[PDB]
Amino acid sequence: NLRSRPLARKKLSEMVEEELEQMIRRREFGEGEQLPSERELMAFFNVGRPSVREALAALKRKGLVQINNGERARVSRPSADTIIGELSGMAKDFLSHPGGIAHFEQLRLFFESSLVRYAAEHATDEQIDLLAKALEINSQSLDNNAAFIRSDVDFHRVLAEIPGNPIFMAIHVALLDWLIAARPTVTDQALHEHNNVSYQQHIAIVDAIRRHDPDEADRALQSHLNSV
Amino acid sequence: KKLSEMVEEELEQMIRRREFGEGEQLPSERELMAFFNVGRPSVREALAALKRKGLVQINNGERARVSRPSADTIIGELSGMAKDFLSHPGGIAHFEQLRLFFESSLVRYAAEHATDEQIDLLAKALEINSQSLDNNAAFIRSDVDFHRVLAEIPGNPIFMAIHVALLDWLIAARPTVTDQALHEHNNVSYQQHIAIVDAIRRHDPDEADRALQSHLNSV
DNA sequence: GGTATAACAGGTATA
DNA sequence: TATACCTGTTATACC
Repeated sequence: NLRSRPLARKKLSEMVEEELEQMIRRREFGEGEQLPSERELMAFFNVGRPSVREALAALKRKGLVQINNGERARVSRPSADTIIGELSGMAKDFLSHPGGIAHFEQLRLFFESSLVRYAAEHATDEQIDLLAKALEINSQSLDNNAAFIRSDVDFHRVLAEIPGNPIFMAIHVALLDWLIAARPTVTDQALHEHNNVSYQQHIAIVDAIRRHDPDEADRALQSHLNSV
Repeated sequence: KKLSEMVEEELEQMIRRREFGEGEQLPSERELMAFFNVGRPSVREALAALKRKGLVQINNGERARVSRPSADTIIGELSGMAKDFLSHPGGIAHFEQLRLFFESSLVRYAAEHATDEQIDLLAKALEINSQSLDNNAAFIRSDVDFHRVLAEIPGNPIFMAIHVALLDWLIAARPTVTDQALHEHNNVSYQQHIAIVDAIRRHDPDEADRALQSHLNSV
């Protein structure tokens, strides 16, 4: 450890991991694979090989580096996706106990209402083409299977991408994944009429956005979320 | 892929299914490894990940246990997230903007189902909120209590958790606080809350949203 | 004596 | 072709 300090009983792995943390915080490395390999650091610190592996693995969990296969660690910063990855541990309890299912629906409804209100209020002359091509590519009836579902979720994503906030897209993807993960026994009984109703509601929504009237858009969105 | 994450999620869902309660009820990890056809460092990495999460307790050579409280992981995630500040100077305001997208989803709900049982509660809350006198201690406590009783109107435990999380996040983020400017800030805040509760009584969510937007713009 | 923690080499998919 | 991930082995201090 370049300082002659064993620290065996007090877990010497903490010493090397905090030394690596300090060396990274000292702005002595770049943003990629500037850090050496495992054997180089092992020989430089006169320690074991599995210790450095555990250190890096713990560091990745803490959200500091990233490794894939046959490449050194790439130092980065913990973004919004890292927080969502570290979370979701208690999400199973919510779907386990009877409640919470309506709470997630209410949260999603509030989020979508807020974002559609912001989009209708800050409606520029360029984002109209995005929603136009979205409703155009989601207008034809060619595949009544899962293609319409992915088209609808892509339309929702491009609608949520209007503000331009990295945390917004992250939480949107997280909520959509947590919602589609709790859809058991999906059957194709009345999904075609559901697709037609969704198309009509999207047409009404874009018409209300063009006319600058969030009331009708909010009513159509509430009706769509109540019809499920 | 990586075996580690597989057995990690397996033991996570096992401890979530309430298969083992308090104490050292887990079997020997050697025969677990022999049955799962995994490696020794994988189990050590899984235990280290669980210790970093804050669910098990390993000191010397004893076995792991369960952890019912969840306050350690909260401050852990707080310290881990409150770091991305020097990268984006104004992007933090985006996070503040997120708070907007939350509060605008609250003042427009009082006119939905609140009839009289919540009106008395918010009135008796704002009574003490206005009776408060201290600028740094009483006014901040009154403001957070008003925000809590506002978030508790729909009756949702997730909303309260999100609100307190945003509160502690902004508290850890903002490093400098004022006293003279905060006085007029909370003054205008409760002056606008008066109009907010007036519009709530009159069943007009537009005026409440406008007052909230003006309060957020006043900073 | 059981416990975790320590060290080493060897075979193989992959960029 | 060079890389790291996974699997093989044994030695040692403490309760």
